[PDB]
Amino acid sequence: KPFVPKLVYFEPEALSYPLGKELYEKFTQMGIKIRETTSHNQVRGIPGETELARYRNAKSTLVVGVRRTLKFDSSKPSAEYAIPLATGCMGHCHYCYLQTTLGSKPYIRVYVNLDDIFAQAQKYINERAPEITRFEAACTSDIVGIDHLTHSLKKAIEFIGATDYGRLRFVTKYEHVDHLLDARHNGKTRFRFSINSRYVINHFEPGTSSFDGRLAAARKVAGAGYKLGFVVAPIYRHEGWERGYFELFQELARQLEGMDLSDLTFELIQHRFTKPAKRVIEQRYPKTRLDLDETKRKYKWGRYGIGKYVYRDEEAKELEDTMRRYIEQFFPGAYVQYFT
Ligand SMILES: C[C@@]1(Cc2cn([C@H]3C[C@H](O)[C@@H](CO)O3)c(=O)[nH]c2=O)CN([C@H]2C[C@H](O)[C@@H](CO)O2)C(=O)NC1=O
Ligand SMILES: C[Se@@+](CC[C@H](N)C(=O)O)C[C@H]1O[C@@H](n2cnc3c(N)ncnc32)[C@H](O)[C@@H]1O
Ligand code: SF4
Repeated sequence: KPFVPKLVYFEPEALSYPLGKELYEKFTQMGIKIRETTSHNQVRGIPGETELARYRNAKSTLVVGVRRTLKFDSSKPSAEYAIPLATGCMGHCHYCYLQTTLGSKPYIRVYVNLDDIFAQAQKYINERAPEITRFEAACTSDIVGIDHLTHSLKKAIEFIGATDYGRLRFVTKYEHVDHLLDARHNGKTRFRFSINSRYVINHFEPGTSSFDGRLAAARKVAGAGYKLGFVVAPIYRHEGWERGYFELFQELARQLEGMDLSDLTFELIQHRFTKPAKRVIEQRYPKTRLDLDETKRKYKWGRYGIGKYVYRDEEAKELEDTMRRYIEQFFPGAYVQYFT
């Protein structure tokens, strides 16, 4: 069940890097169909005679390229910067914000020029030191879910672990963490899992690991000394959400029974969606029960980007207050980093 692509593209230039060569050798040996692409920013001939088909097939397609944009995006509130190791995901979460963010590039891209990327990360760390600089590695991908193929995240973990002022963090819905358990993280990596109510997981998170799988993985990473965290997102006011999210934290507490949870973090994100995201979702997941009724939402206008629908302030406050109380009840001492 670990992700393996059905189609792989290589940029010619990727072959000049160790990871490029390694991946080319691996995938040719596996007998996977391999193609050449002139830029990972434009891949041709992904199969499908319809949009939804090419979309589905794109999500089983890997592209091995070189990161040419070495300026890092901001990644608040998670981190100062997004470290670009991969883009895209094999998951099919109905609400996924990547459907607008990566609308046109739904294939999984991994970058092979780690030397360049880690060098630039160090430059950012240097520019702010002795202030701590955090990097988010899962801004635009499930980096953990694909990493068994590349070990790029493992390399990033060990790179950051060697710095004084750098810290790393990422979040996943995948359980395939075994190759990361012996990484020399040096306590500078927060390993997070996305969790949610039974309703949201069962109806909206196909193609991801089960809740039990995520928690089995969470026990493994805490066992290996990683700082642990959870991202409760998207917080979605389904019928019976109040008891739905109560049952989440109750089951969470039961699944972490007898563990050191002295440095446990929670991050809380309410469901959000853009106007372009709606009609996109409607034809990528035509039978979803996801509610995208804008009349049940308030519009938050954009600053540098486009705006989005979130819950009205009072309903958003109810969610925040309720999650905080459950976290206080079941995980005393645990730190809620933000609600948004
Ligand atoms: C995993 C994330 C990473 C992240 C992504 N992003 C970007 C990536 C993408 O371009 C966009 C999607 O709205 O959000 C961001 O600005 N800040 C982040 O912290 C996900 N997010 C989302 C939530 C919201 O859409 C946006 C800002 O809160 O980031 C978050 O707040 N916490 C995280 O830890
Ligand atoms: C883009 Se997700 C990338 C990392 C990894 N593949 C993962 O799924 O955890 C980052 C987080 O944001 C949430 N999230 C995704 N879409 C939305 C959304 N529309 N509203 C509100 N939240 C949304 C997801 O549940 C994740 O907790
Ligand atoms: S696992 Fe994360 S990035 Fe992948 S489809 Fe789901 S929400 Fe989107």
